[PDB]
Parts: sequence; C-alpha cells; structure tokens
Amino acid sequence: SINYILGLDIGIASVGWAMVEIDEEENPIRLIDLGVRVFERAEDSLAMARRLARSVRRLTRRRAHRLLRTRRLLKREGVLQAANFDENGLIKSLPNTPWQLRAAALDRKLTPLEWSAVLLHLIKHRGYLSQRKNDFRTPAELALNKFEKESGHIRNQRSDYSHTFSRKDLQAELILLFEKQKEFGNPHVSGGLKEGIETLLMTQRPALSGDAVQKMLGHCTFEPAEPKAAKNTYTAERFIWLTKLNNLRILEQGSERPLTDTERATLMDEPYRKSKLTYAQARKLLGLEDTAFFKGLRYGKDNAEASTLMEMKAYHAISRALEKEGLKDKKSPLNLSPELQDEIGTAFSLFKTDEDITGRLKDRIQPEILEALLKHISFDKFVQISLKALRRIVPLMEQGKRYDEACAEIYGDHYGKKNTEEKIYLPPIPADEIRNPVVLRALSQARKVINGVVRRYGSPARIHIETAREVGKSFKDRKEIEKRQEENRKDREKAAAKFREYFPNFVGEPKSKDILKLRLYEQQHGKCLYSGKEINLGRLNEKGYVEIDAALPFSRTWDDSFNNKVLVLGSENQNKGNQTPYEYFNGKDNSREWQEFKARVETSRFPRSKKQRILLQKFDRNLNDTRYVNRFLCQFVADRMRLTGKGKKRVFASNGQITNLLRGFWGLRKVRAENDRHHALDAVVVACSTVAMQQKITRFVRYKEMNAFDGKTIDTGEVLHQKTHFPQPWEFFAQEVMIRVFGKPDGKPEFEEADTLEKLRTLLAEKLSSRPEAVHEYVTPLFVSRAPNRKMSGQGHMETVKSAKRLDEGVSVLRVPLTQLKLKDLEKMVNREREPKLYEALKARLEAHKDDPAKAFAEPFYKYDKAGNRTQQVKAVRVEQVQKTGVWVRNHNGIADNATMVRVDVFEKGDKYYLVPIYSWQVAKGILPDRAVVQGKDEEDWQLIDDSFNFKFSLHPNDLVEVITKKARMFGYFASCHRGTGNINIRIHDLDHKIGKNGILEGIGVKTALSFQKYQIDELGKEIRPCRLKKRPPVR
RNA sequence: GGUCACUCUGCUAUUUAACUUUACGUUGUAGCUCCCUUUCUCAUUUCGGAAACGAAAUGAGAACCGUUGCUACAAUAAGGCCGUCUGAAAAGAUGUGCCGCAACGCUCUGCCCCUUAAAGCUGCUUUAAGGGGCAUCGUUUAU
DNA sequence: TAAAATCATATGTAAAGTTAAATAGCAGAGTGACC
DNA sequence: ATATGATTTTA
Ligand SMILES: [Mg+2]
Repeated sequence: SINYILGLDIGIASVGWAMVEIDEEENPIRLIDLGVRVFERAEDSLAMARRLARSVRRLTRRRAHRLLRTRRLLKREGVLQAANFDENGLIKSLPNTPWQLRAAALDRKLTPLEWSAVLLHLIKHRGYLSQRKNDFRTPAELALNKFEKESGHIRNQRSDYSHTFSRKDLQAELILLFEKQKEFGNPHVSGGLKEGIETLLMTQRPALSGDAVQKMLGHCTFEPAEPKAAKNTYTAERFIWLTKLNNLRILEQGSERPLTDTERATLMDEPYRKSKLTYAQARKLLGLEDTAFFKGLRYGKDNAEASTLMEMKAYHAISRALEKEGLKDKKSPLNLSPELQDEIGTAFSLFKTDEDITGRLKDRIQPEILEALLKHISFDKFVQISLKALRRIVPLMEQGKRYDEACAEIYGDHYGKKNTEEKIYLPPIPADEIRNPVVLRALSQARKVINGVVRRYGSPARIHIETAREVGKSFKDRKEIEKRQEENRKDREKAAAKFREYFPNFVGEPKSKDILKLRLYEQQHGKCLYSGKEINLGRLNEKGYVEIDAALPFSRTWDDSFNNKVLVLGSENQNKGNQTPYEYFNGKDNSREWQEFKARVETSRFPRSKKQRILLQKFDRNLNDTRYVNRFLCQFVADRMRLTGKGKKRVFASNGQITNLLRGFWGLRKVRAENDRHHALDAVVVACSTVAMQQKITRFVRYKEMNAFDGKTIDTGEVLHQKTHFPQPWEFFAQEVMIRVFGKPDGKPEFEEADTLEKLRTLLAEKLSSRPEAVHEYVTPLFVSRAPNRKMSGQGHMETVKSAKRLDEGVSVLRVPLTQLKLKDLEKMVNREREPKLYEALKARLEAHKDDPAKAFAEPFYKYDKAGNRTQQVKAVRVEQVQKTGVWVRNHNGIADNATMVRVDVFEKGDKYYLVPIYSWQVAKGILPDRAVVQGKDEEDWQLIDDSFNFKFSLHPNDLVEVITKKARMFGYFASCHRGTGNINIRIHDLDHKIGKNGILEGIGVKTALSFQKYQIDELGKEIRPCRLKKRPPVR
C-alpha cells in the first residue's frame, strides 16, 4: 500500500486533513493528499434553542392545563352552573376587572362571575415561588392604588417595569379573600374549593425527581458498572483526606519528606475532631520548627497556613443538623455507622425532594433523625470513583499506601478501566459519554474523514491531531498564572464567607451564582452600578430585588463570562431589556446618566478588561467545544484504532501553538488570509509536527525564554527569531504546500487558480522545478467538501405574529411602538388618512428630530381633539407591511413569515426548469406543494405542477448543484432559493470572498438553464458523482 | 535528566446538557376608552318655494369599519397524542397529562452511490452477494 | 417583457433557581512512552 | 445566517 501520516486540524465546524508519506525511518518525505471537510450548518446553540422552545412549550401547556382545571373546579363546587360556559369551555360574560374585584373582595360580596374571575386571575398570574431549599392588605390593592393612581398601568411593560409579587404574597391574598368573602356570605367559600384553588396556585413540579441525577451521573473509573460516589459521603471524604494526607510534603531547609506514620496518625482524626483542620493548626500539632514549609501552599503576603487543607464538610453538616435538632451532643462524636453516612449522603445527592429522599432512607435511619436531616441538608458534586472501589482503596491508604499503590494492588494499575480494542476503522463515538451535540458532530465528522482516508489509502501509520493545549510555559509565566488564580480563589472565599455571614439560615452552602452575586457586590462597592443606590445585601434572594444583568445582552453577545455581568436592581435590569449600557443610557449625547454610569464603572474594583466591555458602543466564539473534541479524539484514537507506526504511542496530540510556531518557522505565516482551504494547510503542518519538535519547542520556550507565538528570543535587546533550529520537512516546503492547498502559487494570491489535474500538475512542476516528487498520482486539486443537511424539521415560522385580517390584499399589519416608528414606517401607518392630524403630528416630530424615533418620541405623544384639548396617549400604531405569503398561526388568528425552507423540488418541462419551495410547516401539515415559483406574481398565480412536468430531483441545503448558463457554468453547493425571484444561491466550496458576494453566487437563474443537475460528494472532496432522482419524494 | 500522555485530589477560568418556575412581547376576541372615514335619524339655521316637500351647512345621537390607551380572556411554533373514572355504544368526567426547531446511528424501511460475479443486449438491463452515504427509519425520548 | 442578477431590510426578551458532564490552566501524588 | 420584497440589468 503506502505509509503515511495523517494530520488533523479539527474545529467546531471544519476538519482539515492531510497525508504525508514517511519512510522506514518515519520522516516525512511526500505530501500525498489533503482536503477540507466543512460540516457546519447555517449560523447560543441549535440545541439550546430547542431546549428553550421545549421549556416554554411546557410552561404554556401547564398554565393552560391548570386554568382548565380551575374552571372545572369552579363548575364542580357549584360556583358556575354550565349556563356560564360555552362550546369552548370558557366562561361567558367573565368580567375583565380582576384587579378591582380582588380589591373589592376585601370589602363586599362578589358575584359568582366576579369571584371566578378573581380566582382565575390569581392562578394565571401566580408569581414566583422560591426554589432554594431553606396601599396594603393585598398585592392587588397595592397594585391598584400606587401604580394606577400613579402609573397609568397595572401590568409590567417593556420599558416600564413596575411590580414584583411573590407567590406567597398572592397566597396570602387568596387566603384573606376567602376569609373576607366568608364574612360576606358568598356560598362559594367551600373547604374543597379553597384546597383546590390554593393547590392549583402553589403547586409546581420538582426540578429534579427520581432518576434525573442518575441519568446524568457518570460511572466509576475502576469498576464501570458502578456509579460515581458523592463527595458528601464518609467514604469519599475519607478518600479525599487520605489522598491529601499521604501526598503532603514538608519542604525542609533543602530536603523534602513525606509525613511520618506517627505524624499521619497525629493528623488522621483531626478533621473529624474539629470544624476544619487548617495548615497552621496541623503545623502546631506536628512540631515543625519554623524552617519547614509545605510543598504546595502559596506563602505570599497573607496568612497562607490559615487556608483550610481539610474540612469534613458532610461529617460536620450531619453532626450540626442533629445537634441543632437536639439529637446529638456537640461535644460527642457523630453516632452513625459509616455505611449510614454514605447512604444519607448518596440519598441527598441523588435525590432532592423530601419524598424521594425518605423513600430511600426511612427503613435505614430513624424517623427523628431523618426529620432532622431533611431539614438542614443540601449535598452535591460526586467524586470520580464509586463507593465500592473506594471501600476497597481507602483501607490501603489508611495503611500509608499511595493512591497508585493501592489502585495497583487492587485493580492492577491506577490508570483505571480502559477499553482498548483496535480496529482498522475507528469505531463510532459512544455518544453516551458526550452530552454536547456540537462536539459529538465534530467528532463524528472527524471519524467519517478518518475512515474515508482508511477506505481509500489503507491504515495510517500515525495520526497527528491539533489540540487546544498550550506549550509548557516558563517558570515565571505559570507562577504569574498561579498568582492570578490564587487571587481569584481568595475573592471567592471572601464572597462565600460574606454570604455565610449574612445568611446563616441557608441550607447547604453557597452556590456559584451566590458567590457571583457577592463578589460583584464587593467589586461594585455595594451599589447598583446603573442607578447608584445601595444594595440591601440582606435581601439578595428576594426574587426581583437584584438581578445579575448580562451588561452586553445574551441575545446579542452570547456571553456569560464574568466580565459581562453586573449586579443591578431587578427593575433596572428589566427596563434595560436587551440594550447595552451605552444604548440604555444613550451615551451618544452624553446623557446626564451616561456620564454617571461611566464614572461608576471607572471607580469600581472591576478589572480594566471588564470595564472596557461594559461600555462598548460597538459591534461589527466557542473554543471550549474545540478543545473537548480534540482531547477526546486523541484519547479515542489511541485507545481504539489500528496504527502502523513503529512505537507504542502512535497518536500525537499537538496544539495550535506548535502549529503556529512551525508555520512561522517554515514561512507560512499567513496574516488574515482565512478561507476554508487554510484548514488543509494547518493539517499538513500537523502531519509534519513530531514529538521531538514538541519537546524541543517546549524546551526553548520554558528554559530558553522563547515567546510561544512569534517564535522570537531577546538577549542585549537583540530580538532574534529562532527559525534555524526547526528545519522544514523538505527544502521548498512552503511553496509546494501553498500550491497544493490553495491552487495558486505562494507568493501571489492574485493568480487564477489551477482548477484541474493538468493545470495544477503543470503549475507545480513549473514553479518548484527542482523537486520532482511534488507531482505524482494523487495531486488532484483541493475542492472543499461540505456536509449535506437533508433534515426535514426546523423552525416552522418566524416568532412575530402579524395581523392577517387583510391578507387577501397582500398586507400584514403589525403595531409598531413610536420609539421605533421611523419615518418610512409612518407612511405605511394604517390610519394615515383616517387620522390625518395624527399622521401630520407624527411626521412633525420625526422631521424635528432628524428621523430618530427614540429622541422624537421620548416626550409622550398624545392625540388632540378638534378643540385643541389633550386626549389619549399614543405609544404604538398599527403599520402596514407587505405580505405575499405566510403561515397561519395562533388558532388561525395571525400570520407569520416563513423561517426554514426544508427543500426545493426541481422539475423540467420543455427544457425549462421550475422550482417548488417546501417549508417546515408544510411538513408538519403534510402538505406537498403544487405550485412552482413565478417571479412577478404571488403564489396563486404560480405554475401548477401536474402530469406534464418531469421531476428531476430535490434540493436541500449544501447539496452540490451544477448550473450551466450559456453565459457561464457554475457549480456548487445550494444555499438559498428566492421565492420572489425564483433563483438560487450557491456557495463556492472555498467561500472565496473575491468571487460572488463573500463567496456566494447570489441570484443564479435556472429557468432558461441549459443544464441543471444535482451531484454528491464524499467526506474528502473525492468521488463527485451526479445522481438522478427516480420518483418525487413525499414529505412524510 | 527532560517533555509528553493518562489516573486521582484541591483550585482558577470557561462551556455543555437536562429540569422546574416567573415576568414580559406578539396576534386574535371582548369591555371601558382616543381620534376619525362613511352612512343614517333628529334638531337648529339659512336657501327654495302655490302647497306639501326638497337642498345644503352646523350641532346632538346612533351604526359598520378603521383604530389610540388600560384591563381581561384565548393562542404562543406550524402540528400530533396519552393515562384514570363513567358508560352496550355515542360520547361525557378527569390529570403536579405527554410529544414536536438537536444530534447520533444502519438492527427494520425508504432512498442516493460503488465493487465483484452470472447472464443477456446491440455502454444499458435483471438476478445475486458485498460495501458505503443520507434519511421522512431506529434511538437519546417519555404520560 | 421574461428571466437573471443585484440591493436591501427584517428576524423574540429579561430573570430566578436544582443539577449533572466537559475542557484550558495552576498546584500535589504516581506510571509509562518517548527524546 | 436566511427569507424575501424591491429594484436594476440582461437575453
Ligand atoms: Mg440585561
């Protein structure tokens, strides 16, 4: 066959792959083949969006269900008498004054209709119930009075948020309303009715029930049939304390030593004996004259030995719960067998509801103790090793054995249980282990590419993959990194301690967002960074008092990084909406408030990176998934695939820094020429990168002070690039590579590409004259393959609903806010002529404010009668919009634009092609469209399809298409189809931004097309084979 | 001696998946409401008149439609279902009711492509066996 | 004018929480491949 | 990014 090395540059969206032939001494000698697999889809996540849509489906459905149940309950308790309901089960003549009725129920009897309206309104708007284990008289009255005698509206609004009502405040309202209405008569104050209404209002499903944790929990390292153990387990805590104890090291004057058996015995039961065993305390218990330090620590400008080193969190948690419930003496030790401690830790870790926990503990532990435990405990996180393996390992570590010693005595080695069964073809990725569809897709596509090169060229000798790791750093660099991480650790400790201070009643310990809140409270000086008012730290858990605002919105930045979050008031955050602080304070004209906000920012303890981001006034993603893909790939490949290389480790995990340095050392520095083809180039370097070069680079950067991106060292002040030490594979490596990868010659991107075998072979036999091994069998050009998306589902329609009452005309009607009503919108306002004075006044404001609606309508706009008096305020106006097509939604009461076109069917009649667009909602419906696009006309005047039309094929996104238009011949990848125009759009495989519009041929006609035919292509860019459909495919 | 990979532990930073809720936003429908096109009915006032009667203009009042603001109800993908109790059925009662914008895969089905063999035919076709790829198929994924 | 290109404009949003999984890096203990 | 109205250019 042939001996090559396969190199891989894998990203979130692409797999650049390359092959290099090596000799019997495994050096590189020839570039055999290369390609780029682009498997992404048209651009949070798709899975995240799916999850949010599912959650809102469940929310809508559960509210509808409980309101249905409420109407039913009202019927069964005789409140309503079935002359009250209609065909739809709705209540006829249901009054629409429930706030006023909720206020009046404090002072009079209510009509059965009034009282039903009150109950349904309370249950529909039921407020937020805390989910953490732990006027007046009425929120209604209060709302009515201040808000409406003073705000004009009761409900919250987009830019004017006004109230926050607890579910318990509304529960108090409900109870007080039944008590009052029973003072006044109201034969509808049943005990059953009360129970039912209050249960419908208060009930909500648990966040975790049953096996929810177990289905997510991992499995043991050593015995994979067993689940992980919880950290809040006597066995797991004893394991962690034994590993900290056996691995503890005293750095003496010059020598270091492990703890003596006697010292280990002096410490063993210390974390059990007291709340925490700190380093300074252990120091005092150990003798340890002052010229003795601990390997680890920090030993900075703080009391480092005050840091903990161990507390038996679960031991003392259980102990303190039992103590606080008068069941264990504080002085006395905990009185439960370790098996029971493990069982109760596992219980509160796997299960969170009282029901589920008791269902696993009642027969194991005494009901007084279980009562005390449900009350004060919260547990989580689970260590990496099951309880079984830990029960086997921790006794040996009690004896002094190291971690690996015990693991090797018991299981043979401390590497754990690995499945390694070589196969020639990489086995599919388990996908049980990877709950990340983007990572899973990248891994599956890399598998497809690898098994493709194996089906085509046999087994690779060695596979080199580019990871996301960084080169072993200097000793100064990583100690600076350590200082900064340690600064953060101490900030998190201070926040957690502050939180324990203010909230002694909290059950469990602070969670991450809790440390986030208080760490912001610290860095911000205890004030809302938008309003300047101090934050009442006593109520952080009150829903709505303060909210963690993504300063730059998630919908616009997809950013959750700490530098993006500020701690602001609930009202302030919600009025901010999805604006940036710059937009929110209008800092174009430095508003009185934008000057203040900026100042508040500059006087904060924020890092100067966060400060710059909080104020950006400018726009124009994810590498975690990439590193994850790669670590997994390397591990997977090594563990499971046949390789011909000489050694035992035939997979080399590389990283971008080694590729960057080799491209800088070999000439391929490539400022900003980023086009899909480049991923092949990297792959080549990855295949040429070897372990020796890894090691040598690491030595130069760590011990010889080399910068690990530019490749330069500075002596005095010389600035020398270390190019010499890393010879490229062959002399003219750069030139050949550039030609093979990109078609054109290295020096000039200006030249037209060689786009076939003959042109490319001639070009590279010419340019590099001397090297005759450059050309050979496999020197086909680089044609970037793209995965096809032939999936039939997707977003059915856009999410704005528009009025279709005038759809025959060909217009939708949507009510636009004035602050958004720009002057081109105004002339399409519906009452442009019905209300001429209104049109003219709106025009006047827009013209006076240079057509800036936010400034034009910052002052409230009202209508005026003929007498000149002020009348109603205008905050929005219906506006007409063209609508020639759409999706009926919301019980056929509105219409929305199309969102996703699933496929385009092509037919032929008289050597003319026609296009039938099919969208997602039609699949939902089961409709297979009859009419093909006519450019100028609406869909009714489109071409009916019947027996007289020859179906050619169907077309999904990124299917390969060839269109010949006696003006030009074009080949690609289908992207879009224009219903208005009837044309298609195609991506050029390499998305070369010089041809088309950013690499997309927009507006390609296929009506007069000489030839219009669909192709396929493999993972490598090989085997381009046109295919013809036989029978037109249904949609269901 | 170094670098690396992996095992476990503490930590820092970031991300993913799953779940439970809130409040908005949009559309429709109502009630009160703002403007306002049209159309009636009446009044007043000018014109005309032999009479009755007609004509304008203004001002009240309605009504269709448009529609401003507040409140409520319904819907919140398009589309499909499930338990329990009555009931011969028709169907009624009922529920912390369940799915639907992602991904993987090849066991069943559909659908594209390649190889090998056999036979035919003057490059195609049928039978067979194997091998891929994508799915409207199986599953993660159900009351 | 019919068909093909080009330009142009619009896309749902803010929170509260219970969880599990992953990776990059710092540090501590180890084994083994590899330079 | 896609979906598609609105406009200009081309056969
Ligand atoms: Mg915000």
